[PDB]
Amino acid sequence: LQSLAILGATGSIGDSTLAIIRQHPNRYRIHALTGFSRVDKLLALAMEFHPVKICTSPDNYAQLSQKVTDAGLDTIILSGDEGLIEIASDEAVDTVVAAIVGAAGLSSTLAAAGAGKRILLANKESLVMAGDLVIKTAKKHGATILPIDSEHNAIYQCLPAAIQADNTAIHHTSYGIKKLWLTASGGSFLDKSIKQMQNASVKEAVNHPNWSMGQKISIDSATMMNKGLELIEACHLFDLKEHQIQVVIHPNSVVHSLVEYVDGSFLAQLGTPDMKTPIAHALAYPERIKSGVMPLDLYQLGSLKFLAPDLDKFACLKLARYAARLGTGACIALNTANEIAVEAFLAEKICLTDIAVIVKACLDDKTIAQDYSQDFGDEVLGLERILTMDKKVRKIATAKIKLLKQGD
Amino acid sequence: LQSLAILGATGSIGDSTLAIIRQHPNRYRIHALTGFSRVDKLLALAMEFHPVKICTSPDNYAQLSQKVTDAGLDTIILSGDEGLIEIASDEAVDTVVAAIVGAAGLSSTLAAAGAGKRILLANKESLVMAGDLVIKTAKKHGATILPIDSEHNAIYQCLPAAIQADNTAIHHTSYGIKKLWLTASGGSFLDKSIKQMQNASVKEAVNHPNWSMGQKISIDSATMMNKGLELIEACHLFDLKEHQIQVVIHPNSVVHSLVEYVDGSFLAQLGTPDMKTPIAHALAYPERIKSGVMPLDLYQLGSLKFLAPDLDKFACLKLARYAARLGTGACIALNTANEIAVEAFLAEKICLTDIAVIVKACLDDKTIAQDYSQDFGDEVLGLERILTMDKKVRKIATAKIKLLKQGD
Ligand SMILES: NC(=O)C1=CN([C@@H]2O[C@H](COP(=O)(O)OP(=O)(O)OC[C@H]3O[C@@H](n4cnc5c(N)ncnc54)[C@H](OP(=O)(O)O)[C@@H]3O)[C@@H](O)[C@H]2O)C=CC1
Ligand SMILES: NC(=O)C1=CN([C@@H]2O[C@H](COP(=O)(O)OP(=O)(O)OC[C@H]3O[C@@H](n4cnc5c(N)ncnc54)[C@H](OP(=O)(O)O)[C@@H]3O)[C@@H](O)[C@H]2O)C=CC1
Ligand SMILES: O=CN(O)CCCP(=O)(O)O
Ligand SMILES: O=CN(O)CCCP(=O)(O)O
Ligand SMILES: [Mg+2]
Ligand SMILES: [Mg+2]
Repeated sequence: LQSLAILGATGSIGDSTLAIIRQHPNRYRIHALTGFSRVDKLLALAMEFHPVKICTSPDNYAQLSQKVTDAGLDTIILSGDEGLIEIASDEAVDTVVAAIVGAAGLSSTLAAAGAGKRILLANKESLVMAGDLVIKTAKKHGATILPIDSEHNAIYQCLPAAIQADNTAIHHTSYGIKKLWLTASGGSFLDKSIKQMQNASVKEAVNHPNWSMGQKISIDSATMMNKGLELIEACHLFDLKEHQIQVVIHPNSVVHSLVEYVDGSFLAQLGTPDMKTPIAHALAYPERIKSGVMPLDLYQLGSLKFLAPDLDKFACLKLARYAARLGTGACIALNTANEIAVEAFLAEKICLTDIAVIVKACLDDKTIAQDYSQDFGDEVLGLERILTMDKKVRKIATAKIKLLKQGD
Repeated sequence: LQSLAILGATGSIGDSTLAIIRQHPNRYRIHALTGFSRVDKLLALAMEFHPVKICTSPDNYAQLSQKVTDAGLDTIILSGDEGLIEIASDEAVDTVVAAIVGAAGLSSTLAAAGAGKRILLANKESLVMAGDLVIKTAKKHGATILPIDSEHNAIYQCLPAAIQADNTAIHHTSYGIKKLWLTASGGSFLDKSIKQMQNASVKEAVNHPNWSMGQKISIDSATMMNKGLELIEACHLFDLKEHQIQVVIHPNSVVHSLVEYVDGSFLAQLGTPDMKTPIAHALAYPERIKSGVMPLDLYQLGSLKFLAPDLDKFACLKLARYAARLGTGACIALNTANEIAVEAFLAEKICLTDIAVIVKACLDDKTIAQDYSQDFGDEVLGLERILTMDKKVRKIATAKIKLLKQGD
């Protein structure tokens, strides 16, 4: 039985993954499950699946160990990055589902790559932060990356077999891949003024017309930073530069992305917007399996809309492409500044529209710019340099926010 | 150089094929080209490409041989089925593009199958008439069939590698194919009353909003018999029964068909409606090549509409599925009665809406029904039995038309 370790098991992507597993018992073994703050949920999950290991936050280590023994479970409890890395590199784990949010997922994804694991990547921030190093390390050590991100899974499904195996084949012109097309819902402020976007409450920003997701990706969807990060993710996943990857607004969230070929064929994946489809595809690959989604009814669709991105209004997407052109240092600055600004938005400290301001200022910061030319792709010193650069951006983005609330 | 024989070179599909060839001269050799009534066009094509053989109609044999020698060309002239069969089975021919319209294309397609050729099938009537025999014969003799028909080429592009090679693999549930979805423009009378459909002139029926095609497929598009024939073609091509193949109206002619998988993924081919895309894909397979189409601009699409087929209004599609369920005898009756009724419509003898009447009456005819149980799939006597049954249907459909213009 394919052995599974699920990182970020307590969150949104955690839920859909687990929902597939419950439809397919005796196909997968659950070896490990991780959470951070939701101890009780993690416990509940441990009692249900009886995993060999689980990992929680350092502040919940003791408490969770006590509850686990009180429940009479044989399960090992771990904590912090330490435990994630152990689980990600664990010898008895066949497949790792990387669904931790944000930079926090970086070390363990990198560890699964280092251990030659089959990796199901939801955690898009870890490739924005360290794409060169992640991919290099995977190839070096024989790890496989299947994308879980909906768009990237669509693109992956719509690419030839040879290129799924080896992303570099995309540059052989026989295959005739011309460009990739990323679809974006345009989030909940697509048909709203800039005025209403400033005034947005958190409830308005966090809720999405078509998708039910984690908090952060919800805010990113509203600002369109999500597509920005997806732009960089696609770059590393399919070994392209930003010029080969374009973006179309599509509010229905039915078409999930396209690959354009030289003969004029656009191969696309369509589906009801539900992460169980991409997750199910990646779990069973090369096979397929029922996912438990309510399949798309083509008779009841109506009009699928398409539209050019309004880049004044969704400057995050502008900035993301700008950063993609500058390389990894600027992609770290993009991502981390974004994490800090989103935290500030959710904490009712800035306006939704200030997220773009903060992120520009950090991209255009001289102190940050100085780091834009290091070897973040170095297999021995690269990690240390990404984590250091991350700390610096957190410091400056925070300062930037303080400054903005008065004047610069 | 891949050697090419083009059957139906003077027609619509002929034009697009040839237009690709002119963009790729150092890639294919033109070995043979065929036409029927357009002698001068065929001659013009012979002077341009200098083919080894050409074939025309029996009544133009002499005339065309005279003009060919007067032009100083070394090209052999052939005529009738005789010549088509010679060309289709010619030892120096690598690939055959079957783009003759109607049952007329049957013997030569069957001959290319019998000779183990790579075959690019536009000619959908020959598989409606003799699908069992064609496919059996191809597999027996090692012929390859790539679909040129737009919908089938879309479906083919959206299917896994293993199944492209071997259509039978589709029944292995690992691949998780659930059903196929055929898109239909709904022709030029989609948003018009039944009254206006009766009164339709030939000019109204023959012209199509999105496609420029031969006369017959144009009338079939207007009545939706085209999708009916496409339904049966898909059945034999991808080895399914009609229940696994469904139909959606899509007036924009951008999405050209879909394959639905068990996880909820719909893989689809999108493109501007232009047969150079499917033709180019089939010619270069497994590679790809520029086709000379103006590629789809996603920014300028607007609304892609989808809708259930109105089956009272497009009874041909009802009748086609009915025939598909009854098997080959009834598919011959469907197709041939359709040929005869379309000729009658174009000759200003029946109303557009009478095409469905005629075709039902022939499907429900006792004299025809008696033949619905023969072995039209027999490798030694099957052909004779299809051609005989064809002659009978032509006779009865004609009578049916005479009767209808007075009363039954
Ligand atoms: N539909 C979706 O939700 C989609 C999500 N993604 C991506 O998948 C990833 C997960 O997103 P999503 O599930 O929405 O987010 P959630 O906020 O719902 O889930 C986050 C998960 O990671 C854990 N986590 C949070 N902070 C830390 C930390 N500092 N250290 C270790 N673990 C932590 C959480 O634990 P706890 O909650 O127990 O504190 C939870 O298990 C993201 O990278 C997102 O961009 C991609 C496409 C679609
Ligand atoms: N876009 C399109 O046009 C599409 C076409 N198809 C299919 O492709 C095939 C060709 O259609 P299309 O190109 O539109 O039709 P056309 O009417 O343009 O062309 C028909 C071709 O076959 C020849 N032909 C006609 N009658 C006979 C006969 N009795 N014996 C031998 N040859 C004959 C014609 O020669 P001549 O003209 O010199 O008489 C011509 O070369 C059809 O099977 C159609 O269903 C499928 C999808 C799209
Ligand atoms: O993979 C799924 N998502 O990233 C959710 C997409 C929301 P968006 O279209 O507004 O980026
Ligand atoms: O392959 C191309 N065609 O069959 C032309 C399609 C016209 P329709 O959608 O009305 O059948
Ligand atoms: Mg996504
Ligand atoms: Mg067609």
